[PDB]
Amino acid sequence: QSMSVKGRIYSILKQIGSGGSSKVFQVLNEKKQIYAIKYVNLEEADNQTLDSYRNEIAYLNKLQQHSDKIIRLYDYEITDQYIYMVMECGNIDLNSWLKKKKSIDPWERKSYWKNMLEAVHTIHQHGIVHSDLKPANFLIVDGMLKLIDFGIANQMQPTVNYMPPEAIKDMSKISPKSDVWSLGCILYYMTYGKTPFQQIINQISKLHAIIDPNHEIEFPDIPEKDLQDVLKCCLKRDPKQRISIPELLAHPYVQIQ
Ligand SMILES: CCOc1cc(-c2nncn2C)ccc1Nc1ncc2cc(C)nc(NCC(C)(C)C)c2n1
Repeated sequence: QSMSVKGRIYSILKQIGSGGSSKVFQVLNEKKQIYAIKYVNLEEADNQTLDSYRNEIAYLNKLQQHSDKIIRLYDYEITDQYIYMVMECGNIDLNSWLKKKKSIDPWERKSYWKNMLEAVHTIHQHGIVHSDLKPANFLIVDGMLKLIDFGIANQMQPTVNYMPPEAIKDMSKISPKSDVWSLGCILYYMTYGKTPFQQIINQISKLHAIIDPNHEIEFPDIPEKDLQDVLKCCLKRDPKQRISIPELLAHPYVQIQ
């Protein structure tokens, strides 16, 4: 019902999600201001998993200054038993919002796409490749999309649909082009209401369809135009032929209108 971080006291209202050892809570400080606290239990954690939480917290701190499209971290407490992270509170995650919302506005979709690109470009500049991008990694904070995690530490829950073909074939990798494919799948969902390989239920057959070059991804005609070109450029199976993020930021879809 109550917890202490550094010196400040916070009162728990409700739980948002869990990730094995991790937990996210909606809190309030002494001045009745809303915040989000991530609690990580380290009692069962090993030397490899401990260093992965140490690495993601360090990058979250450094990248605060570099972009406003990355979640805000205010303070943290790290001991041998736990981790407490005082972060900003979002309205909803992108996945929970996408499932509830039927039709999406084209001006809202265009705005969200630019936000995702800005956030993923920042981590790439610092040599980070997420490699597990999905809508749940993005948070809606006052009509703006912010990136929650960097994929260094372990994931959380409140799918193989966003996996690039090169990851499956690698059984010396990978490149920032892998995140471009995953981002493309999120945009394809915001455009057609389904992921490029959602139709296949059998996971063995679905994985074969992603790597198969003869398998043609469906691109139905829509009033937009530059949007259809982005989708075809992001969803290219060859990463060397796939579009880059600096190129995407200069594309007519992102710059014109
Ligand atoms: C006050 C409203 O709070 C939320 C309600 C919903 C939600 N609405 N319907 C369903 N859900 C889950 C979703 C998100 C938030 N805000 C939030 N803020 C800050 C957050 C920080 C972190 C590190 N992880 C969150 N979330 C984890 C998840 C993606 C795994 C959920 C965070 N979540």
